[PDB]
Amino acid sequence: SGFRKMAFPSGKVEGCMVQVTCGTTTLNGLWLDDVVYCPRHVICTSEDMLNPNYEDLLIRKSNHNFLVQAGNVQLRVIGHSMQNCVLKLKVDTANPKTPKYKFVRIQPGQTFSVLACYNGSPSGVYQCAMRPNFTIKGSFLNGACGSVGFNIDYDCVSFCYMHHMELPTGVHAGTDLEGNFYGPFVDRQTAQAAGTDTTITVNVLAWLYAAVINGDRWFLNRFTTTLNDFNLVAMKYNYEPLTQDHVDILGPLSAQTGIAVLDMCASLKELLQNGMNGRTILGSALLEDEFTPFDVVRQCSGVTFQ
Amino acid sequence: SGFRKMAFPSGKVEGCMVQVTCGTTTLNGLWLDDVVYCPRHVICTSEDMLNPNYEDLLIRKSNHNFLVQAGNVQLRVIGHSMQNCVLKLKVDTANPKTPKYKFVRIQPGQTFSVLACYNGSPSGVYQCAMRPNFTIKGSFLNGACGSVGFNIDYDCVSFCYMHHMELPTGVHAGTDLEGNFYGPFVDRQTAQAAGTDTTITVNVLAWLYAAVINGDRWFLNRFTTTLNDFNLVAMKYNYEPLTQDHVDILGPLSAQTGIAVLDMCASLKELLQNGMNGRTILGSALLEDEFTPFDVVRQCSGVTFQ
Ligand SMILES: *[C@](O)(C(=O)N1CCC1)[C@H](C[C@@H]1CCNC1=O)NC(=O)[C@@H]1[C@@H]2[C@H](CN1C(=O)[C@@H](NC(=O)C(F)(F)F)C(C)(C)C)C2(C)C
Ligand SMILES: *[C@](O)(C(=O)N1CCC1)[C@H](C[C@@H]1CCNC1=O)NC(=O)[C@@H]1[C@@H]2[C@H](CN1C(=O)[C@@H](NC(=O)C(F)(F)F)C(C)(C)C)C2(C)C
Ligand SMILES: [Cl-]
Repeated sequence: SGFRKMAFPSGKVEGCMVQVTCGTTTLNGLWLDDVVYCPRHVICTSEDMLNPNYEDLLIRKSNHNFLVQAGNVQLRVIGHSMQNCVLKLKVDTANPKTPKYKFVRIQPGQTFSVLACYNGSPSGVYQCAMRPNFTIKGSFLNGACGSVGFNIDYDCVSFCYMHHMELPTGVHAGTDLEGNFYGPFVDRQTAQAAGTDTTITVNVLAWLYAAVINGDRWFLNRFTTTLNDFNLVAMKYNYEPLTQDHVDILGPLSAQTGIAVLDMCASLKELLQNGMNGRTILGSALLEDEFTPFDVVRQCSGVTFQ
Repeated sequence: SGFRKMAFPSGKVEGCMVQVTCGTTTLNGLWLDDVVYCPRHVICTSEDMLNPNYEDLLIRKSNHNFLVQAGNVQLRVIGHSMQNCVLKLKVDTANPKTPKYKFVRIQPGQTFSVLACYNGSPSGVYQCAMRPNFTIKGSFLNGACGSVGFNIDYDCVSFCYMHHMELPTGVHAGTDLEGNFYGPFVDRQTAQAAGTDTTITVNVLAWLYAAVINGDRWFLNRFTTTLNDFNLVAMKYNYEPLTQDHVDILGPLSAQTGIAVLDMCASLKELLQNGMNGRTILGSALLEDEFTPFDVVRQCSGVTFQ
């Protein structure tokens, strides 16, 4: 029993983290086989960043201008290119600790673990969601750029995020490992704001199933609703629409608990309209929307990774 | 910016996790040099556990009765002994991935990362506090016994917890790595309950400093209090007393923000007496007491580990 915000074990990713220095700019890189991936603004000075011509700044750089260190070992850069907002430094050594891996672009609503790094060294690991507005609620100081987010499937590390920037309200924005930004953000120091966020409804229902599984059942009412009459109430409280796909994804938790998805929707509708009257669910006084149906199953069934 | 419940990178501990089977009981072990440490109730059947004579059950076991696997490799047990509630299995292979390490018994109030494991395989990592009542608010299913909690200091893994049991209310109890229980718990299936818990005051103040650092300042009032007049109010709300030691430990955060500890105590006193009137601090609608002053500094200054 118990329910915690739980990250993936970080060991497979720790073995891939390096320090990339270009002039006076240092940040983190990801060393997979004989390539180091980092944010392309490693090639900027802190004033270049107002409006940089990246293609131009890169022209002016030789392989030796990039200092890549993996612990006390310097790796020799023998090639360099730009793929969207990500630099690729071909190095002369294949990473012996390269795990089995994939590059994935995740969808809004999906979670991942962030391995926060400074100077190519891991600081800590936490779990995040890709928000409907394509931000994450991260913890990153100056130096964390190039930190990555990932999922583990048994032996396979699925890289989905590389950290680039911090937006007003202290939320974070970055790229997939092909260097395309999540959401409309650009890698330049200008006025950018997150769209208004929404609550990830399917995730709140998954968390309510987690509460039932752990014995926290006070909020279950005796009613049902139609999908249509749920999504009208949801809309008022800035909850994203629940789709039939979402209902199908909640199938396992619904079957395990014997509570129909539309019955749980009836309980969430009452919580949204009446609030929690000072009660908690799984220790929390606010509805949680950063656990996916898969995250709930993993934690409440003990799925492991090699 | 941002503030997250952040675990230590788990890679150093992942390399030490093994599966220990004795008959029909499987759980996790910690492989350091040529010793595997596990909970001693690996030697019980699920009915032995009502009231086991451990010294007796162990007499009856030969080295070959313990099946230790590290991935697809079987490790040969060549010796076995009991140290309090922990088994030590001497194996014929020193763990090549043994990190630099220590066994520490932590104090109530201190945090650590748990690497939750099933069948010697890591499931996930999360951060916990040793509660004043010597429980942790963990996430553990059947199979998680032998999972460990740890701190990393740069290169050194400080092992402080090994998981044994689950108490009423879904909280967790276990031992240091010398096999002595935290709190009054015994490794037998009987009626045991956690003492009433208290809130870790020094940790709530550290979290309030984290909020100020991140720009969440609405709760700062214009008043001060004496330590004595704070600890009287604290007592009503089941907060532990704040000591001068606690005040000294909050020194760095106080200096960084320019808010005297006794001024922050004045702000916490008002929050306890008036509640939060539906406002949040760092995204939270309840006061958080599972971040130490050190945890706040680490996260808000970017301390890393090799
Ligand atoms: C990242 O570059 C880094 O860690 N570095 C060490 C040297 C470079 C850094 C991470 C940021 C800093 C504070 N917290 C973080 O996570 N990213 C940037 O500084 C980022 C680079 C410039 C401007 N960046 C920003 O993050 C800025 N944001 C914005 O302009 C905006 F969000 F408002 F749009 C600032 C610094 C204002 C937060 C570029 C985007 C190329
Ligand atoms: C642990 O043994 C384990 O993971 N195993 C796989 C085979 C053994 C297990 C972990 C528990 C189970 C549910 N969640 C957990 O974290 N620990 C025990 O089962 C533990 C063993 C017996 C009885 N144990 C208990 O945890 C029980 N608790 C209590 O009796 C008490 F807390 F109320 F006191 C139960 C099973 C009721 C939760 C011993 C303490 C030796
Ligand atoms: Cl909360």
